Amino acid sequence: KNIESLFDYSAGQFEFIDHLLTMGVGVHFAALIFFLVVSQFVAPKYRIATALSCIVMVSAGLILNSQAVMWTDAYAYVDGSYQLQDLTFSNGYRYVNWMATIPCLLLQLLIVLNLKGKELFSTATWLILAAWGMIITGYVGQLYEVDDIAQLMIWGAVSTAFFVVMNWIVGTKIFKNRATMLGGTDSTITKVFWLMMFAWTLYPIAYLVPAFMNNADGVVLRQLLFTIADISSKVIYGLMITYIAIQQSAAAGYVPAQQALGRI
Ligand SMILES: *C\C=C(C)/C=C/C=C(C)/C=C/C1=C(C)CCCC1(C)C
Ligand SMILES: CCCCCCCC/C=C\CCCCCCCC(=O)O
Ligand SMILES: CCCCCCCC/C=C\CCCCCCCC(=O)O
Ligand SMILES: [Cl-]
Ligand SMILES: [Cl-]
Repeated sequence: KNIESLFDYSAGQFEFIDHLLTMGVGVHFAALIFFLVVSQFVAPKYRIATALSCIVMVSAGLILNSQAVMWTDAYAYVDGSYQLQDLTFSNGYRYVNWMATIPCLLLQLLIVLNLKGKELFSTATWLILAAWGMIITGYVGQLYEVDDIAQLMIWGAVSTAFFVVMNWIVGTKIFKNRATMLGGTDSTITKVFWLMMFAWTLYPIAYLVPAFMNNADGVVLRQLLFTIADISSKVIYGLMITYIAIQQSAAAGYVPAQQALGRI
């Protein structure tokens, strides 16, 4: 039901997707190690944000490594190409974790914005349903990525609508709460928001890849877009949310944050 299943692969195409995914694993688990070690410099009121990037990290990676292994399971080298065998490879599983990981990353953004209590809980609920809305219509969407390109695109459209709207909540909260942020980070947070615009927009582009390059090289460009967008949405975004928590913690008098910064 997916375009991955339609083609045999050259050894070059096949090895590259394997390395892409394996390199993702590497990055997401090496990153996991970092937020873990620097969590001790983050003040108690921001420490969940870093914590939540650990979880993002172990969620991508788990999925990624599983995709890696389903890739070599599904295909074998037959008559000079890599050909599909008894098992299948799908990206089905990548949408499912975005059900899981997006809240996390929206939540860690909200936490560094200094949202508290009912505005935290309420913002958090709308966004989580908003992004849930986006993922699930696109998830259904890609189900017809071979059979019925009409649905992918209408399902796409329904899902972008969800994207636009979630994007709007987010940025309202970012520029609404900009002034609350300590230690320079009101400038930083606006770079965060644009980074999100960039990375998030790469996934729907992977989404459309079938309608505009339905062939084995589009399969490869899809996984390329995913790695870029995952690295950008998950890890680097993580990196940047952490910088913001450390700096606010030290601006707010958390001495191990003042010592970690001053130590560099
Ligand atoms: C790992 C983190 C993130 C933020 C993944 C985000 C995924 C999207 C922004 C996907 C958006 C899509 C849309 C808008 C339309 C077609 C189907 C998608 C869900 C891929
Ligand atoms: C900021 C995100 C960076 C993500 C790193 C991704 C690594 C990709 C780097 C170089 C791509 C060029 C490699 C050539 C593709 C070979 C094509 C083929 O085998 O058919
Ligand atoms: C194992 C798969 C192939 C990759 C090999 C792993 C080599 C790791 C290279 C960097 C991974 C990205 C994590 C970036 C470091 C975070 C610490 C920091 O700079 O703040
Ligand atoms: Cl605190
Ligand atoms: Cl994820």
